[PDB]
Formats: sequence, structure tokens, C-alpha cells
Amino acid sequence: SRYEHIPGPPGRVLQDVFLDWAKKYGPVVRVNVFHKTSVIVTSPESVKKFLMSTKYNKDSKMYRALQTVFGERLFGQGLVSECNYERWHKQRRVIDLAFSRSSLVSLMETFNEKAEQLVEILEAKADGQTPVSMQDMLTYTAMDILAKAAFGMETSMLLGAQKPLSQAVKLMLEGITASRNKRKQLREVRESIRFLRQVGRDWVQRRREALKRGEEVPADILTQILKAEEGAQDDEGLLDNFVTFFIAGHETSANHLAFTVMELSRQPEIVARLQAEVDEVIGSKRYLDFEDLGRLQYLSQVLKESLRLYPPAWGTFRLLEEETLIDGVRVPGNTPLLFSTYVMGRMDTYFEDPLTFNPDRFGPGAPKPRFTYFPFSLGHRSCIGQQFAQMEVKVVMAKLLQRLEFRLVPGQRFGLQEQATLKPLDPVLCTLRPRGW
Ligand code: HEM
Ligand SMILES: Cc1cnn(-c2ccncc2N2CCC(C(=O)N(C)C)CC2)c1
Repeated sequence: SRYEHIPGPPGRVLQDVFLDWAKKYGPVVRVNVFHKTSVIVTSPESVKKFLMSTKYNKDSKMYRALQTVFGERLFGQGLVSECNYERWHKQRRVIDLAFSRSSLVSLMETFNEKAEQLVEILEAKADGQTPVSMQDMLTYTAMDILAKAAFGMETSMLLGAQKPLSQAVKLMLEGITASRNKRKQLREVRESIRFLRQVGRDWVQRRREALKRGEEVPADILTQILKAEEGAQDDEGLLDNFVTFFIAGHETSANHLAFTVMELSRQPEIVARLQAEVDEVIGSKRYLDFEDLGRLQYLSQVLKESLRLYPPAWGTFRLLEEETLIDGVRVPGNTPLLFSTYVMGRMDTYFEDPLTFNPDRFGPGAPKPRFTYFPFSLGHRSCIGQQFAQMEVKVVMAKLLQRLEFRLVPGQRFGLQEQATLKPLDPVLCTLRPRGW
């Protein structure tokens, strides 16, 4: 009864239903998400008010399925799932040192080496007939980049290594999804989460032994995760952030690459423009320097437009503590507010011809979306990995565009699925040819 007065109803995802309801019932709508009543707020005035203030914190109840799944601690109180401002701020300021401009410049060698490994694997299959799952290959690439860049470890998923780890990630993602929506599935999810935390324990002990033996350890994300727990009572906070960064640092990047390859397979004119830009900026060069990234201006526009239609992370929640009038609607206190870049990106009120893929929306002369577009969120709880992700994805896409042509296999769909994140429904099965052919 406390929400009954709020407007709302008497390869698709629940986000599409929410879009239909936002269009029909307006900027403040009652919905059920993760088994809880919430209110989706889709005005840019509400996005600005609630996301750009430290007054409004995340609603912990809407992060329970990241904290713990089926009684197994997962992300716990790591950087994503910690909803107490002062406990979040302490870890954020320490882990931020690993995402400095200087830190990220030093990662270009890892980005380039894993992107080059992926394109050599794909060029050997580029016979115009062998079907290749681009969603699988891009996920292996993202995992190998993350493991190396963040932890100094070689997963070698591009070589077919670490299949139990790959299985553990997939079952954990299925567990998050099932928790927010029997005996075998419980056992498999629970053992997968323990496996991932045990990977953390093993790799933290490997790093600690290296430091005690006096070996060279390059400062990385893991250095700062350890620094954040200096003098803590135990290792549970460290393993929360290990698992947080192990998962968050590859899954959305993979999803974003797969969506971009999927959408570009039906945009031959935009591909011909991207191929021309990479030819002009990097030419024959095997290696992209940091200064080359800023020169790939049309690619950066294409990747922004991909995130507008296909955001892997569709949004965020804030807790409304006190009854508040939002856009002419009385919203009771202690209510989770849902913000969706997926919903707002598909509203004609905010984007003209919203289903058209048009990179010129992000062109230099174009008016910037004002609080209608937030694939990395906004304000103090925005993605810490945003610049890491934009660099690694531009490196991978630039090297694909330099070397290969992709055709989506007929019958492959453009629809979405929601696990923990949004990603293509289908494997993005393509045939490949070398450029020139
Ligand atoms: C295209 C890629 C990515 C997208 C679309 C994305 C999106 C987002 C979004 C929407 C949030 C806000 C989540 C919330 O409010 O609950 C967020 C937070 C976060 N992301 Fe990402 N992310 C990406 C890549 C990364 C990468 C590469 C890393 C790590 C290396 C990462 C680590 C995190 C962390 C730790 C947070 C929590 C930040 C905090 O609250 O202080 N993400 N991301
Ligand atoms: C499990 C998982 C896989 N990838 N990520 C991810 C990657 C990078 N940056 C943010 C991410 N998450 C997306 C889920 C999102 C969530 O569950 N909310 C809002 C309730 C929180 C932020 C989390």
C-alpha cells in the first residue's frame, strides 16, 4: 500500500519492460526488482540530483546478491558492494592510486600484447568459413588482460588454459542471476564462489612470498588492494576486493567488446570509416602508443554509441531516506531509487530516433547528453575502472579493425540477455577474412 499511489502497471530483458513503463507512466514508476519494490526515476533532473551528491548513498539491500550468494561470501564489502560512505571512501582513495594517468599509461604494453595475441589467433582462422565465437574470444582476451594488468598473473585463457576457472566464473554469474530471479545448481554455484576466493588466497600468498624473497613486484591494482587492508584483523576484506576486481575488471569490458563487434557486423559504412581511421592513425604499426588512442576520435564515438544502446551495466540504486517529491510524485522514505542508462538511452524524449546507431551523436560539434547517458555511472560512485576499460577496448578494437573483416553468421541474433550484466544473447558467431581479401 505505501507505493500503490505511484504511477505504474496494474532477447528481451526486464530493462525493456521498464523502458515500456517509463514511456507509458512517466519519469517516476513503481517496479519490482531483485524481489524488492523500487522506483525507477528517468528524468535528467533526478539523475543529477541523486547521483551528483554524497548525501545519497547506495541502497545496500539492492547489492545483497553481489555480497553473498547461497550463503557463500562473493564481493562481500569490496569497492562495488560497500554502501557505507566512510568505509567505501577509505578504500576508494587508496585503490585510486592504481588508476592514476601514470599507472594506466604503464598498462599499454599488456593491452597491446594480449590484443596482438588475439588477432594472431583470429587471423589463423580467417578462411571466410570457420565460425568463431567473438563473445568467447573477447572474454578470454579481457580475462587475460585483467589477470596480467591487475594481479601480474598469466591466466592464458587465449591458449585454452584455466578451463575450471572459466567454468567457476560462468556458474558464479548464473548464481547472481538465479539469486535475483536445485541441489546440483546450489552445489555448483557454492563451489565456484569458494574456488574464486581460493584463487585470491593462492595469488595473495604468491605475492607475499615474492615480496619476502625480495623479488621485483611492479605496483598494480593488487598492491593497492593489499595497501587498503594494511593492519586489518584478517584477509576477508582483501579477498572481497580481489574477487571484485577479478570479475568486474573483465566481464563488462568483454560484454562491451562483444556488443560493439555484433552491432558493427550490420554497419558496413561505419566499419569502412573505422578501418580508414586506423589506417591513417597507426598505419602498419604493430603497437598502439598512448598518444595514438586520443587520435582514434571516430572509434571513440562508435564506442560511446555502443554504450548508449548496449550498456553492460544498466544503472545503479540510491537509498531515499526521507519522503521526497520527485517530478510531482510523492516517494516514501526508505525507498530504493533505480537509475537506468539503458532505459534513458532508448527514450525518444532524450535521444532522437533512439534505435538508430549514429556515432555522430558524440561528434565534436554535437551537444553532449546532459544526465541522460551514464554507462560508467556518475558522481562519487562512478566506475573506478572507466579509463582502464576505455583504453583496453580501444586497443583491442583498433587491432581488430587493422587486420580483419567480420561477417556475422546468418541466424545470429542482436538480442540481449541479463546475467549479472547485459550481454549478447548469442555467441556473436562470425566468419573472418584478412583485410585486403
Ligand atoms: C566497459 C566497461 C565497464 C563498464 C560499462 C562499467 C560500469 C560500471 C558502473 C555502471 C559502475 C557503477 C556501479 C554501481 O553504481 O553499483 C561501476 C563501478 C565499478 N566498476 Fe566498472 N565498468 C566497466 C569496467 C570496469 C573495469 C575495467 C573495472 C576494474 C578494473 C571496474 C571496476 C568497477 C568498480 C570496482 C566499481 C565500483 C566503484 C566504486 O563504487 O567506488 N569496472 N562500473
Ligand atoms: C558481477 C559483475 C560483473 N561485472 N560487474 C561490473 C564490472 C565493471 N564495473 C562494474 C560492474 N558491476 C555491474 C553490476 C552492478 C550491479 O550488480 N548493481 C548496480 C546492482 C554493479 C557494478 C559486476
